[PDB]
Amino acid sequence: MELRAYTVLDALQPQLVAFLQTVSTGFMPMEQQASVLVEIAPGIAVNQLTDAALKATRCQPGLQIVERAYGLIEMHDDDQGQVRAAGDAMLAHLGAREADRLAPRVVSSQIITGIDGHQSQLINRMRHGDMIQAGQTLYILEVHPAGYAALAANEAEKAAPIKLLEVVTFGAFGRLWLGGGEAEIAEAARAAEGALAGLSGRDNRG
Amino acid sequence: MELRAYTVLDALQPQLVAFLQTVSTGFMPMEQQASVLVEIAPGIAVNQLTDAALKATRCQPGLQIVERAYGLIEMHDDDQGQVRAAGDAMLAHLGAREADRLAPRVVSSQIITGIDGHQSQLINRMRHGDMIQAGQTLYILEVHPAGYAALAANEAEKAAPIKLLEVVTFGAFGRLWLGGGEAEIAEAARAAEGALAGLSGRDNRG
Amino acid sequence: MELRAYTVLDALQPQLVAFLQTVSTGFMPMEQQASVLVEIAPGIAVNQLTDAALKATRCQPGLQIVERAYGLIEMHDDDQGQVRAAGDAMLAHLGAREADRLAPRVVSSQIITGIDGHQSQLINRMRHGDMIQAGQTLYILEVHPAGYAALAANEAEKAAPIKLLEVVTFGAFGRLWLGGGEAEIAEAARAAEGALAGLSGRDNRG
Amino acid sequence: MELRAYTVLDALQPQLVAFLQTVSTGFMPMEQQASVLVEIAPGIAVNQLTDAALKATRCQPGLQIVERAYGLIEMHDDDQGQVRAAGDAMLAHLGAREADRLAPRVVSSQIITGIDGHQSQLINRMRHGDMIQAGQTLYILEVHPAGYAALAANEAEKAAPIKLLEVVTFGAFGRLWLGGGEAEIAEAARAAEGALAGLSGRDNRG
Amino acid sequence: MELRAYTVLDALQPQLVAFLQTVSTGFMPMEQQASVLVEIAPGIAVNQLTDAALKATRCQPGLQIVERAYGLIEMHDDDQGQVRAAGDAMLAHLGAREADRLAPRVVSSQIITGIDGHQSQLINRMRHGDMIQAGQTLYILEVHPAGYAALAANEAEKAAPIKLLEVVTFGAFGRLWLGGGEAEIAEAARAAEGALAGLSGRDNRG
Amino acid sequence: MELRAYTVLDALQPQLVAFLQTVSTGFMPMEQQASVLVEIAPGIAVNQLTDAALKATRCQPGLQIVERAYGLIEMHDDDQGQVRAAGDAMLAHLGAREADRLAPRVVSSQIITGIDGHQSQLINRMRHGDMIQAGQTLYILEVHPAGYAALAANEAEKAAPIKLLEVVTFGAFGRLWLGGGEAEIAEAARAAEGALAGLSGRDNRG
Repeated sequence: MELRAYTVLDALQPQLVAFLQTVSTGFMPMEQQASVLVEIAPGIAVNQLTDAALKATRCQPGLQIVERAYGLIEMHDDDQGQVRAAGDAMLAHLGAREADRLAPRVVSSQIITGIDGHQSQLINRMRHGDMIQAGQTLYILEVHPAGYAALAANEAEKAAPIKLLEVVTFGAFGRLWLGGGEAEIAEAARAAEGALAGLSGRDNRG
Repeated sequence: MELRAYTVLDALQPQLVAFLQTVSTGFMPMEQQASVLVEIAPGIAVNQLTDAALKATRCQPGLQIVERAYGLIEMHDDDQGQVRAAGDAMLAHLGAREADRLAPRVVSSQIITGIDGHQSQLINRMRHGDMIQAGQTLYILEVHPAGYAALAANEAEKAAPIKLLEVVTFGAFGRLWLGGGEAEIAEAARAAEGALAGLSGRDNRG
Repeated sequence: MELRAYTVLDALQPQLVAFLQTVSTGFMPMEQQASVLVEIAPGIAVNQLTDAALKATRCQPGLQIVERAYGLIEMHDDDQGQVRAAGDAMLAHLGAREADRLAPRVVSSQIITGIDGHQSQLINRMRHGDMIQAGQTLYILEVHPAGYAALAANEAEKAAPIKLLEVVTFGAFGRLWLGGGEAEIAEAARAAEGALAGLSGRDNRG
Repeated sequence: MELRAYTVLDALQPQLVAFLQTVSTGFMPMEQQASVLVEIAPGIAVNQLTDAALKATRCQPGLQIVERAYGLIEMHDDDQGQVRAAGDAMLAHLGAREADRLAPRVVSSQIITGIDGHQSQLINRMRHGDMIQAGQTLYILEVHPAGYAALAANEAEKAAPIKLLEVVTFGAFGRLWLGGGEAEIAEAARAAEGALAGLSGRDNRG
Repeated sequence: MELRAYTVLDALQPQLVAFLQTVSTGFMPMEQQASVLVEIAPGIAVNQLTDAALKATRCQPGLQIVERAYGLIEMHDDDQGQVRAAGDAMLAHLGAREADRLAPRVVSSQIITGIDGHQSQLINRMRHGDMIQAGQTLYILEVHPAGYAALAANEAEKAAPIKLLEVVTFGAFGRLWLGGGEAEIAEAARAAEGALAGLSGRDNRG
Repeated sequence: MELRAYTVLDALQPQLVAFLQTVSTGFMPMEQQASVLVEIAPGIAVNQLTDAALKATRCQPGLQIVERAYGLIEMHDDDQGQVRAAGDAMLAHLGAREADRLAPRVVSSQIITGIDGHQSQLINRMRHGDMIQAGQTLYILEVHPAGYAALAANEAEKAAPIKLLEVVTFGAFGRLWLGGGEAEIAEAARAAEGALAGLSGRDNRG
């Protein structure tokens, strides 16, 4: 098993919670809960980590995804101590440490101001979070590995009042779409990429 | 055969446009366009109305729904005069005047303040518009016939800064879910209900 | 309890077979097979009919639908005699004769020539059969009860080279959409309507 | 306005829990939790009941369904007393006592032994619970109103080792499909029907 | 950003239009409009191209896809001058020229005559375009990169009267399924592969 | 064309049949039929194999999948002689022999005893076969190439009374989830991996 991504979110922000409540297949997170996300290869082996975390802690799983190649587990609890114990149990099962994850790589990042009404339509049709209106500012981010998109979303939301349009935290690449005012989006993007730049991990230049 | 609902929306507001862009099966509406919605029985006969409107005007259809019993067509254009011409062409084909529609009946209307986070989750999972967060105020409206829900949504959005969560404008009953601050929701609800109460039509008692 | 619709189709035509192969949940029909369709209330009791037919004949079920109120079973075989035997076994279990079905009621029937390209789009998005192009002729039919729509489709296809766009043979109402040239559609519509008008049954007024 | 169905399930059995975990849109139930289900008209007004229950108790909602006409809410908790308190809060908001519900009506009930492999296929394609194999015994039940189907499922599972194939507890009618051995299904069916026949309520004739 | 595919379609043919009207998520194309398709890596960055094209021209976007790795944008207009200006704006944003695209590679190509009725069933179940019947001829094509499948479909349709069954113009590989008569399919395949062979671009031998 | 996987299943076991009846897009298999599965690259070329098998034998196709990169065909018949003739026809078309397939590789394999109720929920939500309950034992297997998962499932089911929860026999990797008692799962896993270890084929160490 290879550790691809590992992140602890100290407190889930309300828009990310509402988004996860929309798309998650397990037990629903609630506002301000702590969360840990672990992405590994091979995919189906993530079930071993879920079992390790559940037998060790009272965390509940919100997301478990076995996709084309990779596997992702998200677990949450009111108490950060429980979420960190769950992460510890999963890392122990892997024989790994936190820094054995891949360092996040920003593949693509752009702020698009004054979006055309035809492009807001395309985003609205695709997204599962909030809607966007013509003339607002759009932030798009693509990251590798995918598991770091949730951290980027949560840190964006902490930093400025923006709208979470879509976050995809599994796949070959992770993706984030935000909408809002120009100044607010610039601050949110600053915070999201700053959070990713500060993480330890294996070289991942692609 | 029967005209159930007829409404002209003078200018589509941005959240209702974003919602319609998400759920519509035809040609996408844009902000501030005019729109006309016509609901009839029997369902498949709405195709006759669509043909009449398209041959007479430049309007484009956003929604055509043939559901269990009823049929709904929505047409839009930049020009209110084109939209009223489309509506008039459809009324003419049906053999009706606007006042032969059913008068809207408010089946249920309620404001729920300070929603619990578990109910926020339920709404987020169901809706196709914006998301709602714990502690916000929810407005819920059920109307008969269903085709009046869009007018209610548009007039609510004009009146106050609220979030459009979900609007269902076809079926046995039409339904509207809005979210936001308490004072804003109270104003939006007054505007929605006032719009429905001012419409002429045939007596439509439960 | 009630026999709503009963039809034996002597030979399934190729476009109707291709459509049924697209939407059916059971065992796929093939070209020129015979078929029997039975619609009853209450819905779940159609399972009793299916069991009776399967224990008595070699027929295979293509469709079994238990919808809001009603239940539909379609069975097919290379041999018309097996299919009539299956239908007879189902009628016997129900306690009925063929003529205890509801006589078909044409709710609406219309030919629309020279369809606008915007209406072609609406039909293409909705349908599960062939596509339609701008300027072609559309036939739309609504029948009650719904289970007679398949007979209408099959007889239409026998009579003229048309395109089967959509046929809905369960629900509160049955619906048929055909496309093609004007003369061809006129002949297909005559054949569909004539097939329904020739069927015995209980008076079924609106 | 109307109370249609009201049931308290003292302890959710493991197959019904696994089924609800598959289809529910809210917070997942767990084995042996208590549950209360309330079905009303009009549909959207179920949101008022959900709010009343959440503000009064610790119960969590598993299902909230606003369908064509009706609304259903299911709430659960480890403690039967919390669940009865939630039900009482909802009855109070509605203005009702438990006995103002509609008495359950068995629309259809049948055991089909030795199912044909073609019918096993049809059931497997439709269901969301366990699978059924050729030659097993099938129990089918249709009840009115729909909200009583869950009680029937839970009591069936308590009484005998059977397989829960499908339970539909909202709509115009509620439906239950069970599979297993002949003697086991006979005992489960007796328990389901006995549970429904023992409930007080308003006369509910067809 | 890497330019993978670039194609200008001078006039969209009616079956391809009907297909795109079925599957597209944006603004619907119409018969005989011009279209430009651009496929790039990384996926989410296609939003930058969409914005560039929309701010420069009056083209409307029919398809915007962000898939596992790649991104695709399609834009159309009545006037080829607008579509070519949109392509120019997108290429300018990329710092690229048309010949910086990958040359198309035919991965697999086959004509299958007299298809068996069991194989026409499989195709009918999968496809989103027209249906196929037993005994007709099938053309299957797989191309790399995927973005060239639309050009192949449009040129096929120009060349001979065939049926467009399915075209997949994004992914790791693009795919095309056509049905019809043997002579017509042979001509359509000739035209489709001839169009791909004539395009400039980077060596792409795989 | 490259032969990736080739397996003949002498007799399909009842749970695998019920699963295939749930997910298959072609002609439904029945209990104890023989089956052959062939996986190749490139994807769309699997249509050539389907045509070869159908023109040579009376087998019927249950599954035909053209996924991101690969193609899979499954064909079945009551008589193993017909299924082996179909496999022979497909291998002859490829110019291949059975041992030209990739040898199966077990990527990941684990037995998880006493599963937590939160993890049984996650499995129940994901799966298409039988349900799993809290405290049961889970077997998870990931294999490469994907086409060998069906053989593993069938051999597991022969070996011990277990529950087939999910089997994914196409993709980059094949996956199998089983549930049941600890001793039964250990025997089923033994049989599944033993079957894969005994197959000839090209070196496939990954």
